[PDB]
Parts: sequence; structure tokens; C-alpha cells
Amino acid sequence: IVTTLLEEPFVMFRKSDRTLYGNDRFEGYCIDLLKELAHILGFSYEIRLVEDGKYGAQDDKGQWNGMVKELIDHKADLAVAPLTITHVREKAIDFSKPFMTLGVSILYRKPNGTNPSVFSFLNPLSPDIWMYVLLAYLGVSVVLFVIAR
Amino acid sequence: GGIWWFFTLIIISSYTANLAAFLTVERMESPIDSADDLAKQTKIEYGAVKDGATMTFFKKSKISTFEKMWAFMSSKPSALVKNNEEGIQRTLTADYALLMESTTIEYITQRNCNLTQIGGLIDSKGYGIGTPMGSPYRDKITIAILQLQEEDKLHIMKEKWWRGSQKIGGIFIVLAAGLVLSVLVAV
Amino acid sequence: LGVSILYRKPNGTNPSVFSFLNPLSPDIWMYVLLAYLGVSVVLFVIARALSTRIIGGIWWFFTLIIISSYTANLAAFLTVERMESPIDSADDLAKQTKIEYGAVKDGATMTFFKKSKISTFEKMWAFMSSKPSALVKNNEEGIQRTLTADYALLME
Amino acid sequence: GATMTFFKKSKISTFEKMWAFMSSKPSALVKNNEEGIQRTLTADYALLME
Repeated sequence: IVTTLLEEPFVMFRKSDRTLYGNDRFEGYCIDLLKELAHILGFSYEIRLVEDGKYGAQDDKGQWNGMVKELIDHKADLAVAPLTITHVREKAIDFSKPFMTLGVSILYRKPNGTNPSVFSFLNPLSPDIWMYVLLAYLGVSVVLFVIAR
Repeated sequence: GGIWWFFTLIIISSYTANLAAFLTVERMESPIDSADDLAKQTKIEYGAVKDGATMTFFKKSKISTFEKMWAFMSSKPSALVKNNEEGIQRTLTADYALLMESTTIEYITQRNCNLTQIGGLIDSKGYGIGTPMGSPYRDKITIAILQLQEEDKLHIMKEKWWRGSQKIGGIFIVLAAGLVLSVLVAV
Repeated sequence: LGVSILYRKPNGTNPSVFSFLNPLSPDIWMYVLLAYLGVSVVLFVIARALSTRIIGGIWWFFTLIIISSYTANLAAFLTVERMESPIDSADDLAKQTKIEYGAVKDGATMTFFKKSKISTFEKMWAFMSSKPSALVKNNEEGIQRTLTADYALLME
Repeated sequence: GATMTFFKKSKISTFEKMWAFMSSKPSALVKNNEEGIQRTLTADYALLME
């Protein structure tokens, strides 16, 4: 049993127009990997979409959910998924070797730039006070020219 | 003229003071490349997937930066995303970075060129295949893992399936206006 | 005795001459020299006093902006440059992210900081437990890690 | 000190980090208040006091 959910790049719809159910529904790296596993070890596989869409975790009580609860209830005995190995998960099921070693990072967009416009130079001073500068110079000119002529 | 000369000195020193103030705001605001930034900022939300082993591990944090992160993320349950796509669209649209594992972030930033890695990885952590407690076929799984890695199918197919698919210059126009302004004076 | 902390000296400092106009964009100066030779050629534009006083006032205001702006960028660099803690005590290590700190594999300092149950020292030990390579065989390996990596050491 | 033991059992995190810095400093604790008078009126040192 493969309890699973739609997850790139692991679980993607196998590109076909046909009405498909079970193993031939999906395409992915782990899909052909599971084909290889059923080949070499001689078993076979069944792929099932999980209802709640969960890895599996105890609640505030201790009730496991998701694919881990599908494993513990023995309705599933494998769960092909990006399953992170943690020790609380270790004391419910049996993890294999680390086959995709990784770690959590942070992703965000690329702003990486500004628009320091000619509009933007005014900002530490009020535009009416920017006008007061101009009108003060005009007042100085119109007094001193009356002084001149 | 001494009065007006002093007056315009007050004017230019005042706007000089305010412009220097904003420059220092920009310079103290110059850029952030570490987690400690989110430990110091407050205006950028950040969250994690519910039933995420990442979120469970942030509950188990014994790192002061990451513990303040867990305290804020527990204070903001809207940051605790249900699916990835909630955090994805909030990262696309709003001021919101997201904690996620290296391989998936890597495969998306290779696909989506709109993105970049923020900071680095936390530590090393791997994937496992869970047989239930008492089912011995995990050892066959282990033999097949040692096989297909030692047969180099895992690394080569991991390579294959993961396809990598001015205010500096703002014043010179106002300067060049005087070139044509001097034409229309006398001749 | 007491445990102490050793660190290295980066000291990446280089003064004038070349440190001088770096806050200013060095390609503004060709645009400066364009208008400079344009003001020098005014001796021949008029040849072959409102029209010159407007040039004087515009250029007067124009260059009044520039020196204040670059001085502002200078002091804006300077004060932020005056903000170096950098490592007064290990509380920074209780708050940093990049400087690794640790002790010896089977070390007496390692023993004590497993024993140390001050909560700040507990989280320093939690750092050390999070690092697979903060623990070293000998003190010389710690010397190697200090010289190579950004590493502080809880040596004697 | 009763205040010393009081912040030994501080359950206020700001005061707990003050106590954490006090745990970092064995020289923070003195023998009597007169030694606090000494360290204050000689060195750059303040003292919590009733």
C-alpha cells in the first residue's frame, strides 16, 4: 500500500487522457523507483490517495493522523512520500536509511532593487515648503529689483 | 544680504540634516542575509506547514533565535500554513518568507527564476521509508537502498529527474535645463 | 583557573588613498567633466548679465547639493561603522548564527558544559549538540578550526 | 540575600536574564552591602538594594 498525496516532484499526474485508477495514475521519480523496488525485491505495489493529506502526527491527545496512522493501523505498510525522519516518528514505525539528505532553508522572492526616482528626492521636505523656497526667492528678487529700479 | 545669506544657509543645512537622516536610515536598514534578522525584524511574517516535521522541530527548538521564531509562529497561527501553496502565494504576493527543505526549494528556484534562497540550511536530515514497528521488510528496503545507491541509479536519476528548468543620477536633467535656458535670454 | 576564549584577528583595513571616493559612484565624474568642459567652453560660446547669472545660480545650487550629499553618505557610513561589539562575551555566541564555538571530544570543558545548567549555557550546549564538528580530538584541532573556520574555543 | 534567592527563583524572563548575567558574574555578588558601597563609590557599579 502506498498512501500518498499529490506532491511535486514525487507525485505528479501521469500524462494520459485515459480513465486511470491505482498504480498507473501518477508519474514521478519515486514512481519509477517503486517500480524498480517491486522489480528487485519481487513484491508489488498499490498506490492510494490519502484523505486528510498528512504525513502523520499525534494530536494534543496522542492520536496519530495521516499516513503514519495508516502505517500504525497496518492499512498501509509503506508510505512513499517526502518523509522526514524524526525520533517521535521513529518510535511508531521503522525508518530506512536517509535516501534524500537535506535540511530546512528559507525561500522568498527577489525584490533586489529600488526606484530612487527624481520624484523621490523631495521626500525629506514638504512640497508646499518646496514651493515656499521658490516663492521666497521670488519675493527676494521682487524686493531687490524695486530697490534697484 | 547677510540676513538672507544666513537664511538660505539655514535652508540648505536643514535639508542637508534631513537628507543625512534618511541616508542613515537607509544605511542602518542595509540588507539582511541571516535568520537573526527575522529575530530582529517584525514586519515580515514567516511560518511553516501544519503537520510539518519542520514545525514539530520548531516546537523542539533549543536555539534562542529559533525559539523566538517558534514563539512568534505560535503567536501567529495564520503563519502556520495548511498546504505549501498558501505560503507560496503569500510569498509571491505579500511580505512573507517560508521555512522549507533544501531539495524542494532548490527544485523550485531552478524552475522558477523569480526566487532565491534566503539564508542557509538548518542541519542535516534525511528521508526514510516507514514500515510499521514489527514488519522486517525495512531490511529489504535497506538492501535495495544500498544497491541502487551503490548502483549509482539514485544519484544519476536524482540529477536527471531534477531538471533545472537613480538618486545617483537624478539631478543632471535639472542641470542640463540651464543649457537651453541661457539661449532664450538675449540673442 | 578559568575557561577563556581565543579568536583570530581579521583586521581587513586599508586607508587612503584609494578608500576615498568609494561612497560616490565613480562614473558620476565623467558626467561631471562633461559639464566642466562645457563651463570652460563658455568663453567661446558667448564669443563665437542675465544669461551668465542664471548659469551661476543653477550651478551654484547644483554643486551646493553635491558636497552636502556626499558628506551625508560619508557620516552615514561612519556612524554605522562605529557599531562594533563585536565579541565582548559569549552572550553574543548565545545570540549569533555563524561563529562556531565548542570544546574537546571527551573534553573537560565538554564535561563541564554538559554539567553546566545555566539556561544560557544550556543553549550554548544545545548549539554544541547541534554541531557535529564543534568537538575536536585535541587542542591543536581546535587551533586548526580557529585558524580555518570562524571558530571560538573554550580553551584554558 | 533574599533578593538574590528571589531572582534565583525569578519567574520573569527579563529578570531571569538579568539573573543569567548575574550567574555569569561571580563578582556580581558581594559579601555585604558595604562592599557594594565600595564597588559603587570606587568603580562603575550599581547595586540592587532594599
